[PDB]
Amino acid sequence: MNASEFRRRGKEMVDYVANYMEGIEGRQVYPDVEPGYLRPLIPAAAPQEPDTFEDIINDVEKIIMPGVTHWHSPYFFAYFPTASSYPAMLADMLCGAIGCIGFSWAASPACTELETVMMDWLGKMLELPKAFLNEKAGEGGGVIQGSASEATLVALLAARTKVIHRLQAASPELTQAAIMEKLVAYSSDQAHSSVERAGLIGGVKLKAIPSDGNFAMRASALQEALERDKAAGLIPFFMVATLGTTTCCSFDNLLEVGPICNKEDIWLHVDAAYAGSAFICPEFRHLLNGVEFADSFNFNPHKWLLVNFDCSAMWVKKRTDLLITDYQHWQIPLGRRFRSLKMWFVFRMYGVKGLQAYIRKHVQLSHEFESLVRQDPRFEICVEVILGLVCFRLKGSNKVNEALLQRINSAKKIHLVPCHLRDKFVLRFAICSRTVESAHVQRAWEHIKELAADVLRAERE
Amino acid sequence: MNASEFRRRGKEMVDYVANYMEGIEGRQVYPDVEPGYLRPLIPAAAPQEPDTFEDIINDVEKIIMPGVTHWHSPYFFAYFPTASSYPAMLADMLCGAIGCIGFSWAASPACTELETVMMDWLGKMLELPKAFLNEKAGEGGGVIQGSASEATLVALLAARTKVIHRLQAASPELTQAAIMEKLVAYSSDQAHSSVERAGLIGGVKLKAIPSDGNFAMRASALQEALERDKAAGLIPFFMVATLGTTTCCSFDNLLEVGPICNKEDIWLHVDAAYAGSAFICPEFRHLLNGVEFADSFNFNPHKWLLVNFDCSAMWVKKRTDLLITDYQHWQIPLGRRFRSLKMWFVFRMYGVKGLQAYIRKHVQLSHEFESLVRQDPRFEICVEVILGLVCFRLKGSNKVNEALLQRINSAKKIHLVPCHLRDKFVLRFAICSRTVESAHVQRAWEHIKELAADVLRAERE
Repeated sequence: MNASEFRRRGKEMVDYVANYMEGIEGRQVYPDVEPGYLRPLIPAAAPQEPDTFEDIINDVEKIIMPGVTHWHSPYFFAYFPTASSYPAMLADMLCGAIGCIGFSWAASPACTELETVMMDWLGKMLELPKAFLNEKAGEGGGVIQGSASEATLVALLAARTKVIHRLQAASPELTQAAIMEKLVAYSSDQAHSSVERAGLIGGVKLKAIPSDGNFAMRASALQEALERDKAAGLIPFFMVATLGTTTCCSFDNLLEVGPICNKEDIWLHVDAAYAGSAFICPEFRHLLNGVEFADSFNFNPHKWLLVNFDCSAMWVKKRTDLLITDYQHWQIPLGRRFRSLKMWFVFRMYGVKGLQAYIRKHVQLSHEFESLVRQDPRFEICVEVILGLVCFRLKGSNKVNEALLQRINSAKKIHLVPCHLRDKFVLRFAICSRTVESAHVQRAWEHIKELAADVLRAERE
Repeated sequence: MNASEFRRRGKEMVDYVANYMEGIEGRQVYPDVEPGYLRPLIPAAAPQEPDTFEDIINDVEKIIMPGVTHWHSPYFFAYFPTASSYPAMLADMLCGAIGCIGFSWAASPACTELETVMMDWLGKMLELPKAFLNEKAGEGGGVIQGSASEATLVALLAARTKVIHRLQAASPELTQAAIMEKLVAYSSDQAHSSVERAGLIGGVKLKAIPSDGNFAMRASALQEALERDKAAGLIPFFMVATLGTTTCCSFDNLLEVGPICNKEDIWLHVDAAYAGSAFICPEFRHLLNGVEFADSFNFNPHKWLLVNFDCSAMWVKKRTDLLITDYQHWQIPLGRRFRSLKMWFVFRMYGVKGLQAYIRKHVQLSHEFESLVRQDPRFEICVEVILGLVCFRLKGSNKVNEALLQRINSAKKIHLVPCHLRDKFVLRFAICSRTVESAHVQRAWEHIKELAADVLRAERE
């Protein structure tokens, strides 16, 4: 294809994308296909001659869309939001056009320089401690990572390298592997699976800190674990504290665990992948208090700040531990896209106030769902509602709640996922779509309430 | 922004992208900016009120473009090609629209199922051994990785887990760390830096195998290293054999090293990030002979098969070592985009024959540059020209060749990068742009020849 044909087909794709978004409420949010549906519908080999664009777009509607889970339908209330905004789509078109691979500054200066400035923009929007910002010859700085999972791995590997070098300086009689079998990392029992995967990749032990009644990491539980593991010969070196847990959107107490990690020389990484976007709002900034004690901080613009995946924002206090010219030792890959264009377009076309209004609308809708649940004494709220997540369940057995979830997700009118809080099976209601409104939340609750009546009926009859 | 405004701005962006591509030969390929140019030109904080799309696109032209290295200019002859095709751009627009995060099959079935079929399409285009393909209940299969660097790390981690489990089964008295200090991985002395980074992340030793006069790994050098390291107590467990080295596009001898790795129970990973795309052409498929001995194989569609970054294709013979429903234990992150749409659009809109013509044109242009160099006895060809890379230098000192490279890259009419072959400073000429023609290569050589006269003059005067 040459540029003249792209002028035609590109504008046709723009109209197709806009049509899909405008009619997305007519789509069944979760598909009815079963695993392996697609292979019989597609030829077994690539075509030798080109297919037409009309043939391909027809296939998108006829065989791809039936197997799509529509994350951006207003009736998608599963996991956490993923970002979809037209400013980011426009920047992504330019990103593929410039098409640079910014593994070095010389590979494309603007790709690296815009990223450094955008991470300062975002750090200032979150009122991060100045030690995390790159402006004005600070030793800290920020980088875009592909994902919060990758950011947690990068922080673990940096912590691993630092503790090995420290221990080998103290006792030069020590091999790297001899230190390896002693290292232990920590996280909450509510931590995302990315922490376990990072520990497995890094080759170190990982232990969960028991959370309190609010499912938060506290100083008392951390001190109890440290007392045990240090007496056993383990060397704590890395901690993932979570702000906005994937299970119930709980918050580890950084004001308590931060000072302890500093005193113990434990690298403190803060995982705020979802909740971090809300900290641009002054009424939620208190949830980030204690980040001044952290060695690294991370959240995902590509969940809930409208910067299409991939875009994970990671700050560190000392870049040496990982002017910014190179981004090589900051990430796991060497190559990277011009992803800072997406942040630049989104921040500029929405403004800080536009992003704040987006966050506040979602949190308002979350409290609207909470209000409806709190009006039905057959249900209970399991964790305090703070952001765009509500954890709820039918009072009674785990089975009756499992039955409710299966009934909901099988109806495929809305989509939810559950979690386990201790031994308790719990349903999650997450505000996700950019275009969700009060009417959608009210309809979803009516659906949930009707299926609960069926399921409660079936447990006595 | 709502969809109606995206209908306008999206088509405006289509025209901007098409205008940039059509006039790209009027751009200076490498920028004149210096590190840190951008911060003074951009405000220090994000705007509170939205900026206009007109203001942003004006800034793209005025402050972003001056700091862009134009990888898709026909005069970009540096590193290796990176992919830019309009079919991939169209699919990427749809990918951001569907906006699924396919960490599981249920997260969006089509995102996982199309990927499995496209990796079979591509595996069949390369005439890969059937053990690598997923179709027909085979134990092997393919996955898209973010980069060849990530693919090499994934293979190393899989090899690490397998050898630990094997050694602990043989001697249950062994800790993981006790095995760690003995493990050693191997690669050519021409290997990409991704191998060293993978060994550092994985916590294992890495040793380079000396290459022969053609800069290829051979059985004799590998057997000599194994004899030494096994006697020293090291346990070989992982090997990266390279087809199309980053330095000089040389090829490790898989027919020799493959059987050795199998006999030694060394996981054989084949890194063919650049050269792999040419193996869809029957006249180059012989360069892949011996891949039947490999445990994993990887190449980048996002270098030289027109699938815009990111798209790295990795096959394994046993998926257990990492029907396909989940792609979690295949990669380093958990989340992923609908990147298989790009392969589907490119393969269908070009056809196998269109992609073959693309490869063959680039290789023809490479031989055209080689022909010009071979007509000037002041120069020498350092390595056999096989694909889209030519390694050449002025006969004489390393200094005179360093001076030639500085003179070229400072003129900023074309862009080249060098390499070191043993103690020899060598210039690289890589065919990169989708739209490069014979006239561009002929102009570049005339430029190189003129600057060589200046530099040779300056070494005697």
